[PDB]
Amino acid sequence: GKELRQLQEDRKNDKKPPPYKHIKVNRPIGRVQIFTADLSEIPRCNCKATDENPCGIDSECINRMLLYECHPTVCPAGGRCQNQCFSKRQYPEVEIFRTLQRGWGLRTKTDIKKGEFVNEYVGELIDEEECRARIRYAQEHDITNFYMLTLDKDRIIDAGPKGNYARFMNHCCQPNCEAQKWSVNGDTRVGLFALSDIKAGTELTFNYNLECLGNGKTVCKCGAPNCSGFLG
Ligand SMILES: C[S@@+](CC[C@H](N)C(=O)[O-])C[C@H]1O[C@@H](n2cnc3c(N)ncnc32)[C@H](O)[C@@H]1O
Ligand SMILES: [Zn+2]
Ligand SMILES: [Zn+2]
Ligand SMILES: [Zn+2]
Repeated sequence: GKELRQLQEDRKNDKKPPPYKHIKVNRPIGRVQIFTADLSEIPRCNCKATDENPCGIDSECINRMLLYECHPTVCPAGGRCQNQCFSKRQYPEVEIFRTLQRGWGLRTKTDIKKGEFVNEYVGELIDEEECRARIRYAQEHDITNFYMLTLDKDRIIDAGPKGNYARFMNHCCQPNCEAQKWSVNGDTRVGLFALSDIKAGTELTFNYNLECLGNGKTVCKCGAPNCSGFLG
């Protein structure tokens, strides 16, 4: 391939990735609503303050089991609650690096335990009409990098213009992280969680599950033995 010879030159030249606005929390756009519930619609888990790790990765916690974050004024474990990861934004340390075939990627600077919260997939929250427009734009300009992930009907996260490090995590068919929809303070959020123990220096990947909007035709370069050929 003469395509490859090109990408070898490229990997040496581009020193920084294209710029984006680094945000902490989803930012709705146009008509897009964000929902809330009364505290009464937030479940109280089975954990106790006296437990060893109340609401932790390895506890019996029904909230964590059913992908509900605890509310700190509702959880019986109180401030000892280890199930407030989205709200608190404590992420493992990570850094951007340049791959050969998959643009910029993300690698951890620390060890990560199986089940650990790694990041939230954060961006602009846009509708289908704004999503179609941005994908049309990118097609007309030979752009193949998409950052769009559906939260629910007519609410799409675009980590492209605005987002956090999660936007640099490539698809793999043999991934070490997984995307999950959690209920947080009465609305949905997308979290990334380690499938296994990950060593410092390793790239962080997830199965896009064909949810990366615009990548429907894209050939997978993950290089795994069981590669599907596609971003799913
Ligand atoms: C959320 S971005 C990930 C970061 C991106 N690599 C960058 O340089 O900003 C997703 C895009 O990365 C590329 N990509 C990610 N995983 C890939 C894979 N396994 N094979 C091919 N391209 C991939 C595609 O262009 C896709 O639209
Ligand atoms: Zn609990
Ligand atoms: Zn709790
Ligand atoms: Zn693959």
